[PDB]
Amino acid sequence: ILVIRKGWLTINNIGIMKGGSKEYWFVLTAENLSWYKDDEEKEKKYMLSVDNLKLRDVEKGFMSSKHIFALFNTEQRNVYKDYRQLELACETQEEVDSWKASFLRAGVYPERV
Amino acid sequence: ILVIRKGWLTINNIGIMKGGSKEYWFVLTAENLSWYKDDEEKEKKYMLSVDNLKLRDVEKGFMSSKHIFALFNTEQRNVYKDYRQLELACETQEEVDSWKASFLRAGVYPERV
Amino acid sequence: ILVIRKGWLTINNIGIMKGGSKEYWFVLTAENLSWYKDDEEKEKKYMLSVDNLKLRDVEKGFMSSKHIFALFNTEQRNVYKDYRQLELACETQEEVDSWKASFLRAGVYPERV
Amino acid sequence: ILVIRKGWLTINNIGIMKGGSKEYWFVLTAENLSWYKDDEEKEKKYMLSVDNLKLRDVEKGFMSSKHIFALFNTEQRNVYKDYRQLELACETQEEVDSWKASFLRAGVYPERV
Amino acid sequence: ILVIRKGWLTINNIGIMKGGSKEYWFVLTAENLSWYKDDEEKEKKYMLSVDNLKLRDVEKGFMSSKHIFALFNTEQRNVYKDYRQLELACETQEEVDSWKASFLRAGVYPERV
Amino acid sequence: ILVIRKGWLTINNIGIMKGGSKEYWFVLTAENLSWYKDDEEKEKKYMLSVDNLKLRDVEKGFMSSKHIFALFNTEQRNVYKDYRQLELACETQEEVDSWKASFLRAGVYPERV
Amino acid sequence: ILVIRKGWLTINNIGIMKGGSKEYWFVLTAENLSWYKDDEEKEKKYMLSVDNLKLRDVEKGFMSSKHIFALFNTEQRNVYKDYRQLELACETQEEVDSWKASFLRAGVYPERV
Amino acid sequence: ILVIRKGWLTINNIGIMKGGSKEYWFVLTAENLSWYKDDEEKEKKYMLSVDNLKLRDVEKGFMSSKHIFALFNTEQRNVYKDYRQLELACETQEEVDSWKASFLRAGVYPERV
Amino acid sequence: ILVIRKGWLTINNIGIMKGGSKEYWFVLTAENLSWYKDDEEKEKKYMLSVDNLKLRDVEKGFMSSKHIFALFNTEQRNVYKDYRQLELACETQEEVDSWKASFLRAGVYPERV
Amino acid sequence: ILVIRKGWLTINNIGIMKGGSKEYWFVLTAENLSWYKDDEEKEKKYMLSVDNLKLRDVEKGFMSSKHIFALFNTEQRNVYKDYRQLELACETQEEVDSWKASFLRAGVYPERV
Amino acid sequence: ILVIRKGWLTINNIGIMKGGSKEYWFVLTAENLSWYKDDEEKEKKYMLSVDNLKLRDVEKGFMSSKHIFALFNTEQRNVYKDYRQLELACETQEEVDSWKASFLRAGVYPERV
Amino acid sequence: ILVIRKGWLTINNIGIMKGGSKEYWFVLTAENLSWYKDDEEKEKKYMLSVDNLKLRDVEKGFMSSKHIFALFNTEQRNVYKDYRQLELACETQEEVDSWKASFLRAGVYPERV
Amino acid sequence: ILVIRKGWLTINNIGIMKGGSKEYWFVLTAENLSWYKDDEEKEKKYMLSVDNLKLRDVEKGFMSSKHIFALFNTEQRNVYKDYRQLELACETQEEVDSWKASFLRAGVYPERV
Amino acid sequence: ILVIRKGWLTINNIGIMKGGSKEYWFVLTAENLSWYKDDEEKEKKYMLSVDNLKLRDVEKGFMSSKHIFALFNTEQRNVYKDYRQLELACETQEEVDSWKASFLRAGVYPERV
Amino acid sequence: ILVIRKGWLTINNIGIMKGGSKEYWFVLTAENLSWYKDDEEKEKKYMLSVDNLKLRDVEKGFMSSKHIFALFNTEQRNVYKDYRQLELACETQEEVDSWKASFLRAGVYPERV
Amino acid sequence: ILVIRKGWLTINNIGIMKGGSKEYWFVLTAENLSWYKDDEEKEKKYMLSVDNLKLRDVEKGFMSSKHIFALFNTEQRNVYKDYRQLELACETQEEVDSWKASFLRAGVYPERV
Repeated sequence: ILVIRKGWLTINNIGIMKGGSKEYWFVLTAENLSWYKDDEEKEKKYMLSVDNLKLRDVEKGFMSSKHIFALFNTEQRNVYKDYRQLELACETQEEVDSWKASFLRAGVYPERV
Repeated sequence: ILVIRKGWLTINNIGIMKGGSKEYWFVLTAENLSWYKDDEEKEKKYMLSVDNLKLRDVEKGFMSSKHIFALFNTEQRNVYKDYRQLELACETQEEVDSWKASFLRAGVYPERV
Repeated sequence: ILVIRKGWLTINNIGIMKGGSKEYWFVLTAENLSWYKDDEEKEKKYMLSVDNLKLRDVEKGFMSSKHIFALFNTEQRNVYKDYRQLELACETQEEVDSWKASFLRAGVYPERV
Repeated sequence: ILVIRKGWLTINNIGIMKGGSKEYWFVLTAENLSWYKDDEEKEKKYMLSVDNLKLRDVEKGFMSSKHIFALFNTEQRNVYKDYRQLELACETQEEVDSWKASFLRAGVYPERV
Repeated sequence: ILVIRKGWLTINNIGIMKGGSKEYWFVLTAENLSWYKDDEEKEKKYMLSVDNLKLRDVEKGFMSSKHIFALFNTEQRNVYKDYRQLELACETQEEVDSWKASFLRAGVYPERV
Repeated sequence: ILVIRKGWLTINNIGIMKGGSKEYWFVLTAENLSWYKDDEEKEKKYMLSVDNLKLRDVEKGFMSSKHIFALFNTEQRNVYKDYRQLELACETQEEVDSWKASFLRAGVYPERV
Repeated sequence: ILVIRKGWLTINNIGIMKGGSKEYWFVLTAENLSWYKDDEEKEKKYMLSVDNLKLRDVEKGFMSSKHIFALFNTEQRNVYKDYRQLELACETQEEVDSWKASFLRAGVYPERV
Repeated sequence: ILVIRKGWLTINNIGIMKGGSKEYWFVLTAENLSWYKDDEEKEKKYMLSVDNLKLRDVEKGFMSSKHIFALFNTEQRNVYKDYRQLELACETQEEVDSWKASFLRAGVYPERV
Repeated sequence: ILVIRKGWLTINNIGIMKGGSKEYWFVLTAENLSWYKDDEEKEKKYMLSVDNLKLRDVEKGFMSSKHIFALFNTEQRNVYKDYRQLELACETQEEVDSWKASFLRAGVYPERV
Repeated sequence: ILVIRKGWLTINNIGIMKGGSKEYWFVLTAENLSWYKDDEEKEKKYMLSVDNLKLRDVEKGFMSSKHIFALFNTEQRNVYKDYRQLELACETQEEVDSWKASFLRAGVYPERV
Repeated sequence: ILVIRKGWLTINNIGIMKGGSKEYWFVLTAENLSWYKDDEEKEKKYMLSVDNLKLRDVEKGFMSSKHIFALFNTEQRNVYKDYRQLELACETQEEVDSWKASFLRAGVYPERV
Repeated sequence: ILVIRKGWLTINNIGIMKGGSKEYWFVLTAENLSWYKDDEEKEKKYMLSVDNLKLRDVEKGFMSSKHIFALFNTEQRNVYKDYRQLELACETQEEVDSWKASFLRAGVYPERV
Repeated sequence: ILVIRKGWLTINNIGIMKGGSKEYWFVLTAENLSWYKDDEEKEKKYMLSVDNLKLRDVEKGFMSSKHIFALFNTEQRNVYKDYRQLELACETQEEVDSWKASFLRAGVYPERV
Repeated sequence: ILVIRKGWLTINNIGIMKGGSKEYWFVLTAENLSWYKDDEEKEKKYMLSVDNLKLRDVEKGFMSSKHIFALFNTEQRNVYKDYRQLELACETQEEVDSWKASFLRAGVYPERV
Repeated sequence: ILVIRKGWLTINNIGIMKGGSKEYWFVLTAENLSWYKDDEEKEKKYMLSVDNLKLRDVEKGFMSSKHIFALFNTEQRNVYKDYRQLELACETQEEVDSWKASFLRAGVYPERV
Repeated sequence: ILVIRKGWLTINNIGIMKGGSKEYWFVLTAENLSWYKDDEEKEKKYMLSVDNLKLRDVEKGFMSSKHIFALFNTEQRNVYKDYRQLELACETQEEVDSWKASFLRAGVYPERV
């Protein structure tokens, strides 16, 4: 497999008193987006397929620094587990645009309609 | 007693510098909703009666992941202690709908009017 | 690790030589689905890995009031023992619907009916 | 001095990376409102005079549980140090009304105009 | 554990053989209601468990300016000693009303008058 | 170099699961704004030039205590690294006005247009 | 403990027998106001407690461009040594105004002119 | 310390005597830009400090489909070895654009073309 | 909570109608003694509370090489189901002796033979 | 803060008009010595500060089997109320001796007999 | 039951990476020695009978401050669980002698032979 | 593989400012002794072969509670890595004897000579 | 009072699960030795008189770095509270000799006999 | 993770077509052995996994003063590239001996010569 | 400078309530032994000259795992600051011998006499 | 950071034009030696870096009872101002000797007399 990008991304919507909102190490390929506990890639948390994934800018509206985008399955109501979208937060819009650009190489395109 | 459901739920409106917003282990029966410190059910925090309880979706409006619903007493201004409603937060709307469905089995129905 | 839900379910496809469809106490986590004789959890009949499990709606089933669904391993014939699929029943449809939302959370998705 | 009330109250607007938003033990008399680190009243943080103090409900608007009121000096732009108002947070509106009522006994009345 | 409130209250129903109605210093927590001779807390007259206590409005009472309310154990004759109910008085109605909100917080609810 | 001002300021938009929103010790001169880990000025985090910097009040709108202003480069889309503006938070508006005034001495003027 | 501000100020009322008005390096905290010969802080001329200090606008002063203000102990004749009040000057009015906001923060309020 | 990004890039200006332009695996942090023979990171060809580096658009370059950009030390002739500038290429423009946003984050800004 | 020991033991007194004496996988904690069909722990035959259990040496037993000991509830007839005592066997005496030391640790003491 | 000891002691010098010498439940800390009617601690007769207290052996006392010792304030006439010294008795000498070691720990030293 | 003594004591020989060497709240009566997590006596850790208990000074030899004594069963090799003796540590020899004296009242006498 | 024993054991001689002296979950078979981070056996720290292993009681001499034994290779100076022996600590001698007994079943015998 | 010395010293024999072995800020004068929580001397822990104090080297024998000396009262068995000696630990013998020398100036001389 | 040692070693068996035996900068951890051109670590020639590596004394070697040893994979022909074994040399025997102790620590044991 | 060795070593005799016994990153050359906070060598704690240094095995006698050696100045009573020797602890004797060997290359020889 | 010692010392070589030898209050840390007019620390005469300082015994000095020593910068003419060396005096030799041990601790070593 060819790696399109590896980097840190905060998972914004899968956090509470269980697993608090954390930052994971993501590895994007043309076929999957996996995340690990750290860049040593010793503990893998999940491997999501890029099939039917689109990208959308989340409700960044709340006056906070975090810049959010979200991946979703156009052929399903839930992207993974019982989540509608996988929200991914970054520190800047530049970083978000940067990642958006990498996703195009994986076949993950901006919201269809 | 027959248990309708046991699971974790975050108490959203009973938290501050005293007891911080925590997640408790809830046990729902046809007659009560009790919560414990953990699933070992060794330390019981409270036992609330299902009498006159209705269910309502809380001000989820704040751009956050938490999905909230709330239980209330239709024959009283306060559900327990000095709280108007008992706010219960979940990670997804699916989880909230899931719990809403269990409550119907306890006689706790969506907001009357 | 975290328990997703505990609740009673009827196993609809237990052999004649074991009473037939009986109600058992289920415990679901992100890794396994275990069932006990009761909520005291002194006797665990089985613990099935959440791995490769998918979920399907069982064509009505017996001539009863039960609403059925079933678990099946996407990669093999039997799901556990010599069973093909584990048939679960609920006296109500919304009960089946709340459990379907919980399985999603453990990663057990529908389809492949 | 006669004590009108002693209890815990969260100081909402005097917190950051210095002193984080904390809960202090307040002692209200007819002439002052002092706060300590704890109910042992060993470490006194401040003693504010009730002279020219009025009371007002703070921007509780943010979808959170905290219920806030605030004290201010009608003959000055700053109540203490460089703060416009002293924001005091509680867990319920009942608790806030409860404290509002105690303040009337100290000569601290609801916002004049 | 956490102290809900400390403040003076008049015990309206103390026997002739103890001065009659005297003012005592109360300390309320989620577990007990204790009263001292004064705010130095050197002499505690009593500590009553918050268990099974409910609250009722006392039919005006004596021919005075006092506003009365009383505590009574829902499950027994006497509330403490040989008392039936503990009569508490305040020179103002709002004073009684602020204390009623504090008792709710300890779980002492009204009715059963 | 002549120091115009030294003091603590919270960096509001450069924080996440990496470096959490922190408070640093800032040293402003007529030519630069540097920040250190602490007032001992042993660990320097950065040195920003005052060239082409303007000042603007950030989206303080979110009902919180923090009062924010932000510095930006009028001849560039990014002030430093990949940040549009450097958000600096204070406890009061007085503190913000206080710092605004110091910036004028450095040639950092309120938003041009 | 926390340093509120460090910056140069001119002491306007230093005796003829000490050069006259000289600029010194000030360090303000919530407890003291100290002044050094320079920003290296090798020689501290004095450390004045923030206790009982108040602030007044000095009637223009000398026939210069300096904007003056002064510190005085509300409870005594001299503020330090044999001084009555400590006269501080700034070449600009806004400079005096930023420092006035910092003193407020240490609790040094105006009036008593 | 924190890894900003890992991804393949083509070094466009490698000498004839080393295969010519080859693709290498880059790792960027706030301090260095390192390149390996591949993503297993067993052989690091070089580690270049982010210090004094700036970024320029390379005048199209060869007669190919590659989009080029280059790194150069603002304070010296060679960027590494005897190179002047390190030419990096991407088959797409948006690929170059995502990497430019990542370099900004490490402090490598454009211009000086 | 803490697991004291996991190891195989033969239950010597299982009824003819269940194969007879079979080896099961035991898990001992300070609260319970559970036995599974094997070390994968998919099927728990039983979980017996450590409460009131004592330990006795079983008068040799069958005409075999097994060394037997048994658990019995000091306060009742049956130890579990309709059993009186749970007979455990080991092919060696030291094996029985190591297990006796582990039970002591869970509080199961000898005597009452 | 830390409780040094809790145990019954007989107050030997209680006035005729209070039953005479009665046994009370004592609680000693490094700051106070409190006595209750019993170990439930519902009624505290008194709380005496450990300040300036010293300890003396009481000249045998009454014609009984009690071993007496007493507490007295080194700086005043009465130790509490109108008492001079608080006489404490134990049926055994070693009982008095264990309590003397506990008082030392709270700083109440012997002598001044 | 009559309480001989309540106080804090460190359990010296039941600690490791499981439960670290802790200090518990002990309650000694003529028939048992129980210990709790704290002086609120809400969580009881154990209740040991005083039957056949003797007392002995442990290997205090190690140059440390802790002063140790130990209780043991003369009619058994183990006092509780799999422990030979229950080691109890104190801060001073005085404290140890103090507790030794209390034990005599419980029938726990110094080592027999 | 047949498991002889699973349980917790403290590794006494492989700890310092790197990995502090920890407790691991050990699994002993007839051919190996492996240890994991916990009883979930998800993270395996090491797998040691039982070949040429003998057992010896370590320098328990230091007046501490820990009871130590150690495994060693008779055909080598080092048992694993650069360690002479693998020291394993327990809470009691009973626990140590208990484990010694299990080791005999693995072919690990008491020190040869 | 004239201060002979101020510095940090570890109290070696007054520590356990209550107050752990801590380091305090000591102030020695010709008449007392006081210690505070820190060098700000805001929280005073104790003030010991130098009357009848001698100095002795404690059981430094235990192979540790700490160098210990101890103060004692020659006219008493206990120096303060229920402690025989006040053990003070230092990092080097030089530091201990250094402090010994300062004590001579306070009238605290090496062990008499 | 933890670095075991960093130091120069001569690779004795580098091909003629690479200068021959050259000295390289080694970094050993419990997982890999990496070598750089120098101690600045800008160019890593290789990173070899500690897996399956063993160590042997190389039969003197060349007619020089070098003391040689070599690393070889117990489970394969080549250790890295087309090498069979990695020959390492030191000008002194004790130098080889210190490195052998470090490899043991990473688990590289001798023999299989 | 040529580096003889870099690695971690615990400083055993410079630790207390100030800087606790820590592990530092040491860099040994033919002329100095420096230590840093970590292997990034960003924060240097000290640089000691190898002049007149000898090596000696410290009082390892205390039954602990740590293996200690110590460096000292033969022409002085103190090696650095007020320390007689610089104690360096390791996990094994092998590690200590390993480091001893490296020191010989620096001119640091075993204790002279 | 940590204060090594605070104590009075006489500066023996202060010029005639400043009273001559006066006693000042010294504060020594591992970085600086500061002296104040007194122990209130309101006026710091100077703060000298511990850098390059060494210590020498001053050839008796004046015809007095003072024991002198002096600080001098090994790398320059003056130690502070136009002084060459800072002469410090003590009325006793042991006083000088205790201070010499403290300076060592800050790294100020003797010799170069």
